[PDB]
Amino acid sequence: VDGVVLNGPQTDVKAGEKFVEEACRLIMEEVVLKATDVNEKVCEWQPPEQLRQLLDLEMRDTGESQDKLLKLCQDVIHFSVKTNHPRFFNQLYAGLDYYSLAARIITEALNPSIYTYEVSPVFLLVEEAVLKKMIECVGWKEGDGIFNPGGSVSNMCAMNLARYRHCPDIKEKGLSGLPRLILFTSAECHYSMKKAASFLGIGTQNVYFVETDGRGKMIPEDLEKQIWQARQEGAVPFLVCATSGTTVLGAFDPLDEIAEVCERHGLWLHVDASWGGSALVSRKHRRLLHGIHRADSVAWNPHKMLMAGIQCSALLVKDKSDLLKKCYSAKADKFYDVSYDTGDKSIQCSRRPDAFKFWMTWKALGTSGLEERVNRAFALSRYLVDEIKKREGFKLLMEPEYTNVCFWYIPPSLREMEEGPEFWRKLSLVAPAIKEKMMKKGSLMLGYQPHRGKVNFFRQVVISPQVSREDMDFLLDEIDSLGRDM
Amino acid sequence: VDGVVLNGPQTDVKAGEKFVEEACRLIMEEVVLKATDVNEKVCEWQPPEQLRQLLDLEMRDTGESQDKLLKLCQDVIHFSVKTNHPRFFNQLYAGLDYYSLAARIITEALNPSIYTYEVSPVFLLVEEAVLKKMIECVGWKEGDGIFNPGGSVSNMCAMNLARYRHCPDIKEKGLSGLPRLILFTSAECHYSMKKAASFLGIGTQNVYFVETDGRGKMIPEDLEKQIWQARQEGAVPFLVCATSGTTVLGAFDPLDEIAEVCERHGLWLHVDASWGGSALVSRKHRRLLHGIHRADSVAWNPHKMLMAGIQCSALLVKDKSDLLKKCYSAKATDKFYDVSYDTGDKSIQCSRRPDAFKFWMTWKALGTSGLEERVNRAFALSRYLVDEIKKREGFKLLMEPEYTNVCFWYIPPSLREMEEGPEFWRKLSLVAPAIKEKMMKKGSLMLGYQPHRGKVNFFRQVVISPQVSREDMDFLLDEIDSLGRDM
Ligand SMILES: *Cc1c(COP(=O)(O)O)cnc(C)c1O
Ligand SMILES: *Cc1c(COP(=O)(O)O)cnc(C)c1O
Repeated sequence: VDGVVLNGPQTDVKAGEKFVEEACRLIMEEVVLKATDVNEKVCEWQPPEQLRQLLDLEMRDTGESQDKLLKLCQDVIHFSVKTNHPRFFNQLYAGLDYYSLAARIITEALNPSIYTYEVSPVFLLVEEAVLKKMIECVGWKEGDGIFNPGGSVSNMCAMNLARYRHCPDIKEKGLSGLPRLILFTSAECHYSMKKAASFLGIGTQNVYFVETDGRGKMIPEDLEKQIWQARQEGAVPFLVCATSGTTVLGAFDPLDEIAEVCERHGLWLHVDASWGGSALVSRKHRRLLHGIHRADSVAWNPHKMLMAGIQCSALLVKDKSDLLKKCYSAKADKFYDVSYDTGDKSIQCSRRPDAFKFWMTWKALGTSGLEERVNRAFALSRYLVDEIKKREGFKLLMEPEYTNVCFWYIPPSLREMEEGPEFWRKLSLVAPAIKEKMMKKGSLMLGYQPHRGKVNFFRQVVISPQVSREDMDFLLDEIDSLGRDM
Repeated sequence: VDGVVLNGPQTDVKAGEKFVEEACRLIMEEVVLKATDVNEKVCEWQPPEQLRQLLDLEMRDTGESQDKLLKLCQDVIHFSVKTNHPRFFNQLYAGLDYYSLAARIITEALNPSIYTYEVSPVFLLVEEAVLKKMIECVGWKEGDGIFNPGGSVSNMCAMNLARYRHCPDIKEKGLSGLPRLILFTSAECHYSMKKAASFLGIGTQNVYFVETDGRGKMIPEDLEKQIWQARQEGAVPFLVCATSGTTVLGAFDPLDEIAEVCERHGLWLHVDASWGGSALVSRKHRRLLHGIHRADSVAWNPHKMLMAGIQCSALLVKDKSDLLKKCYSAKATDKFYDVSYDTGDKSIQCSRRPDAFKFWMTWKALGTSGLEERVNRAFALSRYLVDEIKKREGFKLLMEPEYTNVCFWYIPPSLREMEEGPEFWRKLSLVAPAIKEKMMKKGSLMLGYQPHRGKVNFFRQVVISPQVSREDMDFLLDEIDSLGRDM
């Protein structure tokens, strides 16, 4: 010693290291080992103003003792939704993949960023591997891609690419003097298509929506109409965005008949497979994405159907001439193959190795194990279907094309009624009220939402391979019980 | 009963439960407990084609037994860079905060998304807490914000906000019929300002750069000049982006004199404090961002100076009328709780992680006082290395640092008796890349070297981790000197 302004190490490491070991056990005791126990509440509901009185969130000038901090962690787990609980069907993700989680913890400790090979050599070789594999599942011989934070941004990137490819001078000039650029998507499209059009300075008014048929599928005959009208307005079409697996219904646009339309006019074709993309793993169901190999770009989120954990979404491009680079290049030599850097393919600088956790799963299960996981979801989906039809008071909107089982629950008081406006206006308030109860019970969680002209209906999503047939029987047994007297 | 179309389960949990327990212990033994040990290699260098031949990355139809898988994890750590090693100064982050890691692991197991209160009640109350606290450090009375994946997106989001405020019809009509929108930033700005300008359909040609003085600081007299020229071209200025802590030099634009220029013309003022933002925690050094409370929006990444872990970047807005919402809304789908506590329509993202929770865990564990002291020690260690660099010969300092960005050349002995002419620089250029090549093969150090705005290859040092000691600074210069003495 010493110096100014006072030097040493000043740290209480060996204690702070225990807090990490103690947190690890909380994960094991209170999450990992209780992950498959159906006998636990999916959520400990407490309104906002009551949960504030339970957590002590104020960050004061002084710290808190290790006991008080371990209490917070004890509570943070107790009061949060259990996304791993087998009875969690509230989102397009659920369950706990043990192998992806172990990889997830690793990434957290190393705390790597994927600027370049010199900081993340392993994880950059893994992203190369995963992207190459995914590109095979699509059917391309070569390609290119990056991992974005959420398939929402993946679509944004693909929209920005289709604009750069159409007129790469937009990167420098901007859109001031350019005519109206127009993209075409289905009205069943994710809403990130809307945020994107605005964000990229294209405007939501320039997102032409193509009519869908009775199954939620885009109609390629109409698309030709919308592309000629756009031109005849003086506007410049440049992109078509189909969806292979919508969020609500799980529909699958016909990519082979859309590709034939995009190729007649030379328009980028982007397929939003954030949800249905994982079906490409199954030889049995990968036909849902027939013709995807004719698109120019594909979005795919493994954190959904394959339980990679949040976040994990990839954008794949059919190019190999560094178009990704040519589009996202900016400022910044020796001494290694600089090709293995990717800092200038993305809009972000820092980035986490989202693709590594998936790699850990694919190694642990192989394509064969992932194939079975996707296929089983379809079985459990179609099982719930067969059981829903047996019951009265459960109306199915349609046979699902994916694992999105959309149905109403009609209480007995509303049966023998007539299919008129007055009937719907009352059926509307059923799902939201059945959701209020199952959230206070902590025994179930399903999504309710309107769609198109349809009023509040349920959407069920089978993903986790811990779900059992008995978890589907309980779904209908539970909803029935909570809405029997409504 | 058992029946069609193939039912069970048949998952073999108890194995998957070991792999998690075994990985947890692997983390403890080989990372957490070895975090501060300086005598270990900062990195196990192996080129791609040799590291590819060592990891076996191929994803086959079949899986691999847990023993090979536990080997994989063992190798991934052995060959990866140790960002927690105290002698890691290669980027604007480093070190291991044990408390943020515990929070990182917690978030990791729950695997939550922050759509709404019904999915992430806790983490939404935590994000409200952090945002409110941060907004005080800025000096605002009230505000609004969200956590983005990386300060790059924070700048992108703030730039899109200023455009919505300037003409909110751009959200629907777009930019087709509108005149040229122009923003003004410093040439010392992060490059996400260029990526953003392109991405948002504004165009890089419309990013006017204001000249910098000898300290790297924007010159408010020029800023006024560029706004009159821009307008006199028929173009429409709408945003000014100052930087409170540049990446290379660590400069701090003068926010009070820039704000006065933005207020005379009614232009959004955005401060890129992704790096220097953490200085607001220090009463001594928070003067570097004097006048930030006059800006309309602030970006601030705790995953850097405060060691929150990646990723963690916040966008703060001076509004309270749900401008963030009004701008990033797509009301795509009501009782029975206060929907105000949802944030799904404030972001450009749909799904989102609780980046702010790990920081909250640190602030709780250390208090504002602990965060203040950690920031100050970095400043001291910076000024120590500075004073030590001047004592040594062969080390030329580009300038006195305003932050913890210590930029210096290393002049091998062969070039110390030369003259300060062109040929001198041209040879000095290849010094840093070759001194970096060795320390990466030695595995004993990692700091960044880069050219800059006409300066030739020089080193950049970033003091962050409070595990760094004077002995880690003396070794920095002793090591660089040793590796380049024979050049
Ligand atoms: C889930 C989804 C997205 C994007 O989801 P993120 O979690 O934001 O990545 C986009 N489109 C569809 C059809 C989706 O299901
Ligand atoms: C570190 C830094 C950033 C970081 O952006 P990321 O996308 O989070 O990596 C942006 N701007 C400046 C000035 C920075 O120092």
